[PDB]
Amino acid sequence: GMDKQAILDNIHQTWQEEANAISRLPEVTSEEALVKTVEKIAECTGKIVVAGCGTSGVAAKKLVHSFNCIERPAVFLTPSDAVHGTLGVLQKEDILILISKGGNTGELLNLIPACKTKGSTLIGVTENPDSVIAKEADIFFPVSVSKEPDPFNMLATASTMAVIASFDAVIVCLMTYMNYTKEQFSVIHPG
Amino acid sequence: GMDKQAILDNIHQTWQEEANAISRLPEVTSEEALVKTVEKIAECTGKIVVAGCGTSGVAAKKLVHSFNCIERPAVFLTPSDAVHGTLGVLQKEDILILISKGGNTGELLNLIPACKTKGSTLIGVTENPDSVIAKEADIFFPVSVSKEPDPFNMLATASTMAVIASFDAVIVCLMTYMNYTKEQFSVIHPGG
Amino acid sequence: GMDKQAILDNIHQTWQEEANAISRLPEVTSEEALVKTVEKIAECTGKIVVAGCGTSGVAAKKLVHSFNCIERPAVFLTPSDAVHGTLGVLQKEDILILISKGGNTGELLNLIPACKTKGSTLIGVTENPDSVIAKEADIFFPVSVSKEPDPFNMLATASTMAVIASFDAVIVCLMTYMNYTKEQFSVIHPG
Amino acid sequence: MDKQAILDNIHQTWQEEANAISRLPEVTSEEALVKTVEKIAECTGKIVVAGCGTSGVAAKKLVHSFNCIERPAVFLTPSDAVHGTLGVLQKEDILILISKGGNTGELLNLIPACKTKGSTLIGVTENPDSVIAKEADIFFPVSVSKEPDPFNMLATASTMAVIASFDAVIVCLMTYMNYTKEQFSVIHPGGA
Repeated sequence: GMDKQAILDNIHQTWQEEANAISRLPEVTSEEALVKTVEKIAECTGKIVVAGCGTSGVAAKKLVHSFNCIERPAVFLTPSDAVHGTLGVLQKEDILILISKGGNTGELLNLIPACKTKGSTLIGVTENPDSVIAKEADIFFPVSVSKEPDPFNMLATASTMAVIASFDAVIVCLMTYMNYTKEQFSVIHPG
Repeated sequence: GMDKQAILDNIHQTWQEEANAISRLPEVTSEEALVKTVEKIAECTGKIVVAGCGTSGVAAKKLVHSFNCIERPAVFLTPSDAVHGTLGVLQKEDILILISKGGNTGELLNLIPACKTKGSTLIGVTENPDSVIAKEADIFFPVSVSKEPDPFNMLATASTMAVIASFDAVIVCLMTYMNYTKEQFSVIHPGG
Repeated sequence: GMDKQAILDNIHQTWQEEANAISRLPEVTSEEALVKTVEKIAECTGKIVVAGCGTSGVAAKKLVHSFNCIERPAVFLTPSDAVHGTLGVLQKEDILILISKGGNTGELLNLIPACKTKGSTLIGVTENPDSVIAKEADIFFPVSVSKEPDPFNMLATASTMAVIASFDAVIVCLMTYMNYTKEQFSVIHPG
Repeated sequence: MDKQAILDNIHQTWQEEANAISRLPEVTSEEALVKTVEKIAECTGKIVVAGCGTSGVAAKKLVHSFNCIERPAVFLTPSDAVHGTLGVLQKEDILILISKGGNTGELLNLIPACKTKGSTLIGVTENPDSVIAKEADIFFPVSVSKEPDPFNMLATASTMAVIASFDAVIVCLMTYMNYTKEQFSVIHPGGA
């Protein structure tokens, strides 16, 4: 079993590796993609539609929340509903963001034909430049981590955190870019 | 603690009461509101934002699903997130639909000032014409039921079906109004 | 185009068909399945896990909501997350309810192996007795509709209502079966 | 803004977020970290997590990851909770409330039901004098000293600090409970 010191040591390692993942973001992201993503979102006259499965889905919901907080309308597209009609939420003026670590997640690949038919901008958020999501995207948004803290290297905790951080930076940058105001914030944050 | 026939008799009563609730819709809804709702949604160049609490929130999700299915973009607005920033999803060209049986649900009333500031069209779905939602709505969409099948008269099962059915009709009508095609349906229903 | 009376007639026909679908529930459902479901849920010491796609997913959320309202803990299992880890919510003492009209929805068939490994009770809510969901279910819960109100016979509006109505009756019956009180309701309905 | 101004803004945000996670040992409680691991390992019910807005997304992250390690978990939506969904919470469960300031009204409304039901309350907040911190069975402190947004309002670093805190708890649980690849494989079959 695990005593107090073993628990805390284990915990300290997970934190070190998660901080490392974020601090290393310039080494795993694309400067061009970061700039193009900021400009494209600032200029968007529609909404941001974000899809992901499991932990990528949670990251997706984080993007959706924070984009709405800065007056960039955004919605979560649930893949199991998307292919049964909720793809109707996606429109021509929108930006579809697909979050998949490996870039070949079947549930998201099923959404690409509709995106192409509708004319939406596709932003592929993945570690794999050879994946369908990276290749089909209008903006390939590379993001990855060199080390995952879980004993199997299967939970994708640092990966998830790296995606959230990437978009946190985009969203914080947009507040300056679009001259976002406290007045606008108060309208949508009354409590 | 109750026999087969007691279970079946209890069940049949609920279905009869729910069937009655749906069949009475022409009596509890407004003809003007039905037509104005069809027209306004058909003409909408933005999206449909729907909010509700508890069972009303499940009704809202049904509207959201079915509107998207007919190429009327729609999103559910979670009241506990809405007032903490997700109200940014609501824009001028949108239609905000608030579903509240009583019409004074505080969690939804908190969304009205932002709706008014943004200039969105407000559809108020409620039984109470004297409610804040009814009074503040651009389209007051009355819907009600005369008997809930549960023993407390509190579960709101019939009320919810009446709301869902009300919009199922609007949505089915929209498919003919807008000349919605099987080609459009196939793009957004490719399957797994 | 369509004038006012054309709009009203179209609307009226949809309600006539939906009400008929509900009134016909005794002839499209199984008396043995209805009784077995009430009894199994009343005896459940775990929670109810309900999954569905698109319109069937909204029906699933209605069940989840109304079960919780009568002190039957329930959770919605999103199929696009389920196969990426959220099947961990499902345990031995639980009841899994799969809602699928045709009963062969791939996103749900992918959840059956885990249900079998886990030892949970499976309730299959479908119109097709020859479907995988029907055949694999511990309780096959037939439900169907003869006529759908939409012009394509593809929206499944009446089918969704029939499914919701079926469980509303199960839930209402459970209030009496289990001697549910307004005191218990008041605790979980302070709003 | 030119290319370099964008990149400088972005890099500053990542620096502050990395710092927020690196400082977790100073802003968390060792006693709470250990008690939370032990309590969750011992839990025979499920983990119910509630939050509003960004705290809600953090709650959903906890819920996903707990499920991934065979610790059943469910998100409790505050606008549904007080309208019947509080019935999901049972005596053998652990309620986790995530609120930065610790006084979010939507969550405070959930505490009386938690006390009546006898569940374990974990209060995740920066504020030790808040209701959530004072009412909790385990007060789980988490805070950040620098928020990267120009208004000090988006709570991006705060959210990340909360997620990272429970990521560590969860990763620690895999070893603590002897979680296997075989268990992982059952609940991660994929979409194919």
